[PDB]
Amino acid sequence: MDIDPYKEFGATVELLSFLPSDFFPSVRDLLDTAAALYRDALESPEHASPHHTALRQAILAWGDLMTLATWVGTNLEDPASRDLVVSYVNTNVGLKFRQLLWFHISALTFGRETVLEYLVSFGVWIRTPPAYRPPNAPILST
Amino acid sequence: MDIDPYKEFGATVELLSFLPSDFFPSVRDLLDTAAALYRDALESPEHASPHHTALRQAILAWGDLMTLATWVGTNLEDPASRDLVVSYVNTNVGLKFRQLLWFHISALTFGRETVLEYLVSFGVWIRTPPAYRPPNAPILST
Amino acid sequence: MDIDPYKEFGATVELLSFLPSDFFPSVRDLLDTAAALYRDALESPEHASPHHTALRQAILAWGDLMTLATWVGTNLEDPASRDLVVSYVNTNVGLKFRQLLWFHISALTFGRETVLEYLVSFGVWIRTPPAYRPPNAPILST
Amino acid sequence: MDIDPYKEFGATVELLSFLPSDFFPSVRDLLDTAAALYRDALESPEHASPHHTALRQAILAWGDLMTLATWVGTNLEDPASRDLVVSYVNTNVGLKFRQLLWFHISALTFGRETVLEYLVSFGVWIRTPPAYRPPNAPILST
Amino acid sequence: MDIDPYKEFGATVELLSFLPSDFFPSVRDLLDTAAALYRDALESPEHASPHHTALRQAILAWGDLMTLATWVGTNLEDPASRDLVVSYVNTNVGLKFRQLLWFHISALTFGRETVLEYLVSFGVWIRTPPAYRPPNAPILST
Amino acid sequence: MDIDPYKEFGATVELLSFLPSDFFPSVRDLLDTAAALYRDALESPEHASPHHTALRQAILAWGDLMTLATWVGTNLEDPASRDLVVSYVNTNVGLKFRQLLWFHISALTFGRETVLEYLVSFGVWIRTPPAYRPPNAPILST
Ligand SMILES: COC(=O)c1c(CN2CCN(C(=O)CCCNC(=O)c3ccc(C(=O)[O-])c(-c4c5ccc(=[N+](C)C)cc-5oc5cc(N(C)C)ccc45)c3)CC2)nc(-c2ccccn2)nc1-c1ccc(F)cc1Cl
Ligand SMILES: COC(=O)c1c(CN2CCN(C(=O)CCCNC(=O)c3ccc(C(=O)[O-])c(-c4c5ccc(=[N+](C)C)cc-5oc5cc(N(C)C)ccc45)c3)CC2)nc(-c2ccccn2)nc1-c1ccc(F)cc1Cl
Ligand SMILES: COC(=O)c1c(CN2CCN(C(=O)CCCNC(=O)c3ccc(C(=O)[O-])c(-c4c5ccc(=[N+](C)C)cc-5oc5cc(N(C)C)ccc45)c3)CC2)nc(-c2ccccn2)nc1-c1ccc(F)cc1Cl
Repeated sequence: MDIDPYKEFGATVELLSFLPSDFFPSVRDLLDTAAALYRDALESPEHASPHHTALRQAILAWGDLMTLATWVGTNLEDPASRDLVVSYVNTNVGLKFRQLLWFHISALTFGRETVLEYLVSFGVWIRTPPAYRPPNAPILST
Repeated sequence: MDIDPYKEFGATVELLSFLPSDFFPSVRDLLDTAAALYRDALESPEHASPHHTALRQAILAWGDLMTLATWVGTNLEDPASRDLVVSYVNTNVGLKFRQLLWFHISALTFGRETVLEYLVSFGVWIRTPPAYRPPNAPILST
Repeated sequence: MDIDPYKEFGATVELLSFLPSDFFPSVRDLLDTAAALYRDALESPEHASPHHTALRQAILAWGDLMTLATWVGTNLEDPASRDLVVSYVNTNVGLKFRQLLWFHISALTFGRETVLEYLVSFGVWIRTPPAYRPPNAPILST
Repeated sequence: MDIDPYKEFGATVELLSFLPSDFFPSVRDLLDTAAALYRDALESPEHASPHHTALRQAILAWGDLMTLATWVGTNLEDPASRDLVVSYVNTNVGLKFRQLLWFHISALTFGRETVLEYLVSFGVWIRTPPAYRPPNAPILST
Repeated sequence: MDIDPYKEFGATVELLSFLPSDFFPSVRDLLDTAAALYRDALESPEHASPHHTALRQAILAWGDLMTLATWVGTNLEDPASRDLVVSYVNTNVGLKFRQLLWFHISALTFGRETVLEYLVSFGVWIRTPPAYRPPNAPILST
Repeated sequence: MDIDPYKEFGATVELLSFLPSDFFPSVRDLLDTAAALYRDALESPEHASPHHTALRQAILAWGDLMTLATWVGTNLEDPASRDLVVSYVNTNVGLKFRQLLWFHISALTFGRETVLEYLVSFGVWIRTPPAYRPPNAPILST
């Protein structure tokens, strides 16, 4: 039934609510990072962590919708519909994969612990009111 | 990069091409089967096998396209060309998910070796000349 | 000298005569099956079994006749009598290759003993009087 | 897919490009050599090297096309077509088997090493320009 | 054949396309820089590390092109050192030598690990959102 | 700035100029012989030897000038320019590459000592008067 990817990873789906929209880099940058620094283990036919499994499984989904967005700009003679659909692709759909792809890439580099710790210390950051807040946003580190 | 769905789990996308599209059961069916069997592996925060860890994504990935069918269902003016898309969503873009679900369900329920041993077997049957050919079909045991 | 194709691999050309020509799947089919299964044994420069080492030759041997069909396809004036030849190429001269491919594919995929154990079995079925005779057909397991 | 016989033998198909057309003896001499000095292991139902496997598998192909050339001179009432076809049989088709049969026969007698070494030292021979070239062509030796 | 110059160096041509073109200093700076630190090593008769080997061949490969464009300045008017020759050499082909020279000059200075790390450790810093990142890029330490 | 391309290997430009001009085979032949002999080490992501490193960079250098030979074929319309310019890459500068390609290739297969001896021998052989020079040129040795 209703399942959260973060369940087995010590996280939650509501945990990403604290992260604003622009917190996540663009999807193009998302794939390119994994396509640059992780290409070995991804196409490697022998995974080592579950993140490698979900990641290469997740990249196919986004690569899947890309063909969808390509076809939509092929047979839909309603430019308003092709606008909203293609826009909605980069919208919450794309914003969903961003919330997912970013985690695993952040997961593989730092583990599944510091990414939690950062998201822990980030939400408390944005939790704090404006004036009494450390203006330098917390940096993802190790 | 060019990640492929089925490399570390034995079979590959070249292998599944034997099975015609008509063999794959409807996505409405599979979503209950391994789910009605598995209220735990699809919900426990402690993984057991990469299959359901890979299965969760298509689960999440399916509802997204379903959410797209939901979102598109009202927020588009012309349902005529729209349903042309929703047909494309269920038929084609769901066909790939129809295979991703069918693998891990049968695999997780019958061991990975059985599905590989069955994939080769059915392709043998499908390529045998139908002039005389056994009317048998998928066996699946433990 | 009078070399025979099937001496060291168990079965012999006298044995394969049980199988009528209609049983053998089309060469268009077999060329993908063991190839789609085997991107390595058909490409690795380090052999494993003599089958694919024997299989490569018919692969090369097939394209030659196919190259002959290609070369003949334009460099002959009358395609009427020409296609009489190209029919003879695919039908008869390809029939022998149709058997050479079918053996090693099934043999390399199911062990040499299974095909020998299956060859005798089918001949038993083919010679049983069809007045009452099992409607079964090639089994193939491990 | 596209496969080279020389892949598992430390050679390549492009390696034979250095060898001119007349480098290879006629096919009749090719079979007769194997039909004279190797008849024991060829019809022997227990091979000892992969060359014995590919060789007896290769001889059948050429023996196969011979029946083809025989039939072509039986029902094709176009003498130009029977000319070009039969000529093309002895052409690059036959020149292909010559490149193959010669290697294995040369392989079995000297191993799969000196035949490479010779073809290594032969191409460098023909690589050298005319005037500054050792006029005595390199001899296949042991 | 296809020989990426970074194969025996860890990095690949695709990892280096992960950085913007402006990331690489100008061509003349690298020549003067390398010629301002390794006159004692480049023109030395004996090489210590392979970077000296690749770098020496890298520079002379550049001097030929500059020598090339110079000679082209006396052939014709537009497509000779004016419209296409010096434009293509100085602009297009320069983009790949800028990284060849930069990598080795960067490498031997700080080893090969550090140059491999800095690419990734920088190439994502340019991808991180503006607000949630440090103000200045990282720096090659050791 | 003027770095010896050969100073690492004892020989200098005078020695390869010490031999005649057309003694060096055509550019494509070396790449043929280079690809045939050393298809594996040049693809290998491991530092085989100093010759391999320079040989890879040597080929990629030629790979670029051939690209400009291809670029001029398309984005250059003046036949007086496109033809004459190719005479610089294909004819004028190719000699400078054939010296490198012939040296590094030969040194690998034989050894840096023998190639230097072979330079002196064939360098003095050609200068000996024709009336009393030995019959054949000196031989490549081990
Ligand atoms: C996983 O890797 C990534 O790719 C990655 C990372 C991680 N990267 C790591 C590298 N990185 C660097 O910056 C380099 C390290 C050096 N930096 C430093 O040392 C550094 C950086 C900032 C500060 C900072 O301002 O306070 C300081 C700093 C201090 C640090 C520690 C400290 N004490 C003692 C404890 C005291 C400090 O006192 C200071 C005092 C200052 N005054 C003078 C006022 C000023 C500064 C400081 C140091 C940026 C983050 N994050 C994120 C991300 C994106 C959006 C939102 C949140 N997170 N996304 C990705 C990602 C992106 C795309 C993609 F596809 C995939 C991925 Cl996964
Ligand atoms: C595998 O077997 C085969 O069947 C076979 C062979 C091998 N055979 C072996 C037997 N064979 C002989 O000749 C007998 C051996 C005795 N010969 C010698 O001693 C001999 C032969 C030639 C020379 C030669 O001219 O330089 C020399 C010679 C020297 C030798 C070594 C030497 N030092 C110290 C290192 C110094 C030398 O200084 C000389 C100096 C000279 N001055 C006075 C100028 C003159 C000569 C020499 C010696 C010929 C080759 N080759 C080829 C082949 C065909 C085409 C193209 C290339 N290759 N095809 C086949 C095949 C065919 C069909 C078939 F269906 C299947 C097969 Cl496989
Ligand atoms: C050989 O490689 C290269 O040439 C190279 C490099 C290497 N880079 C170059 C730049 N570089 C530096 O800048 C030095 C570090 C700067 N350090 C700091 O700023 C720094 C960091 C921390 C502190 C700190 O303790 O608080 C301080 C510091 C102070 C800071 C501010 C200050 N107040 C208030 C005014 C007072 C300070 O008082 C101090 C006092 C101290 N005491 C008393 C002991 C000690 C420290 C400090 C400074 C060295 C490394 N990069 C790049 C490149 C390319 C693209 C993009 C980015 N980069 N390309 C190349 C390349 C180019 C072309 C070519 F052909 C080939 C190559 Cl390879």
